[PDB]
This record gives sequence, C-alpha cells and structure tokens, in this order.
Amino acid sequence: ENLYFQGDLIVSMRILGKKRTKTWHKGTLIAIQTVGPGKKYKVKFDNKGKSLLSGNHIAYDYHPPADKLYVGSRVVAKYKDGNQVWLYAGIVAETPNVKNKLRFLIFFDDGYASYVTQSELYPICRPLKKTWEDIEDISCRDFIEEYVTAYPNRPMVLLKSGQLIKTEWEGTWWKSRVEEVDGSLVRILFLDDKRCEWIYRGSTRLEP
Repeated sequence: ENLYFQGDLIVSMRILGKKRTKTWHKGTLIAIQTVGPGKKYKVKFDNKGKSLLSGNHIAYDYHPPADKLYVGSRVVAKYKDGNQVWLYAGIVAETPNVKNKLRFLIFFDDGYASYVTQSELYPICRPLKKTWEDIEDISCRDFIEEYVTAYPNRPMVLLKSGQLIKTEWEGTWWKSRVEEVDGSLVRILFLDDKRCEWIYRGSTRLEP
C-alpha cells in the first residue's frame, strides 16, 4: 500500500538519505510504500536523483536530545579525519561524561572512530532491532556487536604519549608510537611512513 504517515514520518518532510556513495544527503520524503511487513521510503535528493530506501537508510534532519541517544544508537554523524568530511553512518560508542569531556564517541561503518558533539549527530529513522546488523563489513559489524553488548565492560589498553607499540595497517604490523591521547582514542604515528591515525584504544589494531 502507499502510505502518507508511518510512525512519526510524514510524506513531504525533509530528511537525510543514504546515497550509493555511502554518504548522506538532504532530500524530501516523497512516498512511503509497504509490501507486506516491509517498508520503503522514496527520497528525492536536493541535487540528485530519487532512490527507494529502507528505513534504516534515512535519518531525521535534526539533532536529538541526549536521552534518545544510547550506546548502540544508530546515527549519522559529521565524519572528519583530517583528510575528508562527510555525513556518514555509525553507532554511538560513548555518551557525554567527565572522562570524554562531554562528547559522543562514534564508531563509523567503515571502522573509523571519532568524538563529535550533539550538534553533529542525526538519528536514523528506522534502525534495526540489533542496530549493528546493517553494517556491511563483517569484521566491523562483529566488533561493534561485541562492544555494544559487553558495554560498559570495555577492554582497553592504557597508553601514554611516546610509548612504542605495533599497530596493524594493511594486514601487517608496523612499528609505531603514541603521539597523543584523547579519551578512549589514541593518535598513532606510523614511524616508517611518518603518518598519523586516530584509533580506538580497545581496537585489535593495537598489538597490546
């Protein structure tokens, strides 16, 4: 059937949708279709085509109050690693507290981890029951499942600037040095290539 209302969604609303590039963009919800127990959401992007998307592939174009965000919440967030900026999907890993200076830690679908603010987060409309299940990458998906379910039990390695460790990159281990520590993240300097990366302190990419 064709719907005009579906839960709190209404045809003609402005929303975010996931493009095939896996980045997220502003669009209009132009239709809502049901096929038995299934729902699909037609979005016309502002500078793009149309696509027919599952409800886990659209997000509200507002920032939610903090009490609607849990560890495991499915979100779209401003993705920034120094070399690129996008809106990209992820899972909330930490909510604001003293130890993270009142920020949200996001585990993005591609394995990147970053701290963002409340004003950089958007809630996905129709997340799956097990929110991580639409993470395409099996390694990333499984790590997030384990993390979210084990939380607040979080194995992490305690690291200090100057510390020498091995870090994984491209499937092998590299001589590296802790450059900076920020909450549950560490900035690792790969010594041979002289480049840095932010990595979660509980990542299995860290040899310890």
